[PDB]
Amino acid sequence: HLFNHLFRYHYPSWDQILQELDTLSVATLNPDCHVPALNVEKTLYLAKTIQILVQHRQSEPYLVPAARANLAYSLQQLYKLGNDKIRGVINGMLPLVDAGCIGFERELIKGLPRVLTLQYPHTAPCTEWCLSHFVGASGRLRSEVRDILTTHNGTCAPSFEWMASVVKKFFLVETVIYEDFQDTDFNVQLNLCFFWTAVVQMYQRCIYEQKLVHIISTSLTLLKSTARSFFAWYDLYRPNLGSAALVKYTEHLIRALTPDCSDVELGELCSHLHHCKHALFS
Repeated sequence: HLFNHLFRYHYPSWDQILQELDTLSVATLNPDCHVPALNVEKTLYLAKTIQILVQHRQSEPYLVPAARANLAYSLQQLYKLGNDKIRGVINGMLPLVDAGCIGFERELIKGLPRVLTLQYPHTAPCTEWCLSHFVGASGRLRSEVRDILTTHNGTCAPSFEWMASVVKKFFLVETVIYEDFQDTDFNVQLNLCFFWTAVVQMYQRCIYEQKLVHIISTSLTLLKSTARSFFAWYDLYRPNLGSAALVKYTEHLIRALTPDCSDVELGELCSHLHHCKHALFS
């Protein structure tokens, strides 16, 4: 479905945007306005898309803190259910995760496997790093976790509402016991710790790589090129769309768009583009 890719992925696929863009269709009275109306339809689609992406970038500084809060919670639950050598390792991780200190993600990398070994000393032996440390996880849970964390090699990254759908699968398992890892409530919290540790790494790179900034730029570049084709047609044929000043005003709004644009700007633009579309329908 349209725009559903944006709700599922905080960082969406540029190719997916291009593919949805080419599914758009318009139904005009006079077929000489079919292509101009399609360019408006595509400009409107990109305007609403960028509007969502800008809101994702507003929410981006809150992704890692939300992941840290969940990991801190599961660490506190493991602390309740733990001997003092497990509590000792947790005591070295929980303060860093809580405050977000610079080296917290690496202390999780080293500390969580040690907690796993101390709990199951006899049966204990990145996406694959996280999954290979899961204990007491069903085949369906492991497969869902992998598909969430697979970035398609930089191309995307899942939204936080999309993670919660998988988070609840960690809990709703209170029906069977693993002979090698019998402490079910320990397994749930430790698996969540490995899961959220991989989440943090995935988001931290998307932030460092400026994934959202780049896709907003390429979207804006295509928006202006698509919109220019419409105003080129308008200036050439001068049709009666209700007001020449409104068209020139709408063109000014697009020209004023910058990569640092606000969602207020784009929502305003969508409303005016919607009028040009209705006027092209006559």
